[PDB]
Amino acid sequence: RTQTGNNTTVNIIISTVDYLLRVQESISDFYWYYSGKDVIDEQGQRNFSKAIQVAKQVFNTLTEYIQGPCTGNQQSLAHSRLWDAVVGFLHVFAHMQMKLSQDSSQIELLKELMDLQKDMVVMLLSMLEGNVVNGTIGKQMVDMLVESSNNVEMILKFFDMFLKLKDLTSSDTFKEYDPDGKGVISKRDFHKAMESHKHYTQSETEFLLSCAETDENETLDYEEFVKRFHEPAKDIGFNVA
Repeated sequence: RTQTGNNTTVNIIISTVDYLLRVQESISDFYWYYSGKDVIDEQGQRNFSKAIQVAKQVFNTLTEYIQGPCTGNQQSLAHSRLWDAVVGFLHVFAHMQMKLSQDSSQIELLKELMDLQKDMVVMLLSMLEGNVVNGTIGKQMVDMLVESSNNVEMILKFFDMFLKLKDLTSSDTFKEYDPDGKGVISKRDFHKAMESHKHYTQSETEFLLSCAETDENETLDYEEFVKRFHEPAKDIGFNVA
């Protein structure tokens, strides 16, 4: 951050947060290109991976910059343009989380995007390490959340829709639809169970039905459907809470 003895000092800690926003402004644009189109092609899926991998590293370097109480580095990212990239990734994490979930071809891309979010939220926790009551970092991070209050809402709804799925899956009202331990049961039976559960609204019901992949017999494994989505939710939503 500050080269003490040198004649000239270059802030690598702020030059690093400058590349993160330049990457973010190239990932949001590449998302906006693909938002209208229904399917993410192979060459547009190979470029999201190759950019999320870079972003996950820029977030790991940034969190290693600040892990351990380093009040010079923690008070330096709080007066930079980090909040403008953290707010911009939250807009991408709130839309491609819903768009990629519906499709079944883009599963690995969703997993990679669901790890970039984790490494960003573990970065956001290192900003509040050694936090104080009424602190500048907390005040500036609350302002970011207020600014992105809609994207965080539509992420928290997505997490809540999947964190309650495990209770329904483990409930006996589902075991009566699926008496044997086969682990697979029909979409019609899923829709009966979700309507009988009465905690999931109609809209959430067709959304979760659409996010379910069908075979020729319309029976998907509910032991992997609740593993592909609940585990990412159980992982990130804890750090968000």
